[PDB]
Amino acid sequence: SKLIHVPKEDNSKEVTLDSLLEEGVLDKEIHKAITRMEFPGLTPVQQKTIKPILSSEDHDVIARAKTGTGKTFAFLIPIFQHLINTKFDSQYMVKAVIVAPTRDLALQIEAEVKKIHDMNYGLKKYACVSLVGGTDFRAAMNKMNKLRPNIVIATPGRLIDVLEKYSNKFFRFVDYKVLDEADRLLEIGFRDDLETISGILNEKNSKSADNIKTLLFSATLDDKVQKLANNIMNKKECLFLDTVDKNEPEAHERIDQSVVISEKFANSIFAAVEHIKKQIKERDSNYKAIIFAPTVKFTSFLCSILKNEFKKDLPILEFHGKITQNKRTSLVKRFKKDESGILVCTDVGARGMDFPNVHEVLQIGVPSELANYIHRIGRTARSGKEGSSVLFICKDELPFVRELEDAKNIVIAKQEKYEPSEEIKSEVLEAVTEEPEDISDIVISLISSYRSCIKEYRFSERRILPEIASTYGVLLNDPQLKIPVSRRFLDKLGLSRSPIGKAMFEIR
RNA sequence: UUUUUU
Ligand SMILES: Nc1ncnc2c1ncn2[C@@H]1O[C@H](COP(=O)(O)OP(=O)(O)NP(=O)(O)O)[C@@H](O)[C@H]1O
Ligand SMILES: [Mg+2]
Repeated sequence: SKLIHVPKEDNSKEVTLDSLLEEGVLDKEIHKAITRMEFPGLTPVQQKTIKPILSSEDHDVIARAKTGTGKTFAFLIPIFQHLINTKFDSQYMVKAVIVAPTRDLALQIEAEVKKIHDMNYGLKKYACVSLVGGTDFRAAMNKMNKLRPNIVIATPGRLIDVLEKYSNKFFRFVDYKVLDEADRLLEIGFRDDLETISGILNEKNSKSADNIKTLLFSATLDDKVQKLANNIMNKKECLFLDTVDKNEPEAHERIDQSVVISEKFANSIFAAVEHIKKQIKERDSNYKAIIFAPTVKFTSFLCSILKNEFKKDLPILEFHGKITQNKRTSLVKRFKKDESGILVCTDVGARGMDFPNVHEVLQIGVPSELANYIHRIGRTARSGKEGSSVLFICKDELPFVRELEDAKNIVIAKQEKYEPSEEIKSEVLEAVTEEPEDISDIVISLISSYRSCIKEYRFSERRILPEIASTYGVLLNDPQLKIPVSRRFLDKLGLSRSPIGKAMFEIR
């Protein structure tokens, strides 16, 4: 194929809903829906993508725009227009398939489609069904059958599951497929799923294998992502529509970034607590924050510490892949509505989730991938609002911060050191009710986590892994102590002849 | 180890 760049222009003539209506691009019914939301105007990415997506040209579209700047409606608006344009054809059939990397993000995109319905009841005829894991499969299919949706929103696993059994019934007339958070959906462990999805939709399509037009959206995207998307893009040319300069960092400039550097990984726990205590005092409990952690087990632990310190001041919500899907959904609903509170999560909540008026994003440790730094802090400072972020790390994670500068051109101006008082250590540790076995599970999860990103973030394995393991002794308040392990376990990790493993583990 | 059908 061939890539057509369309970079960020200086004084490009503003595009509005009114202008698009008069031009023939938008029908009155979708113009009225969006107009009724009382937005000041269309965001830059919306201004840039709406007509090119709807255009009669035979192209795929790639779009980059910063966090919180309205990518969702950037694709929903033209999708609706396409359904109106073709209202008399295959009306009981799926014409647009939107795919997301998490269930909660798919369900949020569905809720945004519902907001379009709620603003113009005349658009309800273009029905929508979400197909995501952790929901009753049969009930969703009853919904497919009852509503005969034109729009499907899905996570990959559940979509493949459905496609293998019912692609002929609902999916032989798909015109558009959208990968939101496209870069994530083309990493290893999603790429093969997307290629299966793409191959099934293409083989089943009633006009041809190259009918489907593909749209990719992310805050983090380059030309290299078009290469990764090669087996799933049908068209002869690809528009790259960019609202961010070539060199400009992908992080949203309105975010006030800082990093707090400790000598030990565990000390980031105490720094975080002192930070939150201070923000609750200074803001008189009017504090809405999200705090990210590396693993499910440490997220749970972190939540217990924060409930013991702060449950009296603020609700504390625990959000990760092992929370049941019903509770994930209810807590997302609550946290979107609430004025204050602390959401404690893994990267399940790093991308896409739109929680209005979060004041701060806090990170304890590193994200699951470089890019997810940009997405994490992007949970704040959304839709014109302000926001700040704090990264709590230890000295041995500093090469992560240098990689942000080298790879993504992100330079964090505010940087300071931290050392915990014995008073804060005692306060936090004495209310830890986890058993030694539990602390071991927790720290072990962090070792596996850090080990998997050593190369990506240029860590010194010899320094970072022993530091992470020594968390165990910090938390049991004896820092001579090593994690008690068996020989057959240490052989499984491949460290039985390593000095690095000798410094982390005791063979009890 | 983060997500992602069952
Ligand atoms: N034209 C607009 N004017 C003002 N607000 C808008 C507009 N379009 C969308 N929004 C709001 O902006 C918020 C963020 O939109 P969203 O589509 O989630 O951003 P995004 O670019 O997908 N962010 P991310 O997924 O984190 O990269 C939502 O609460 C929308 O209601
Ligand atoms: Mg988004």
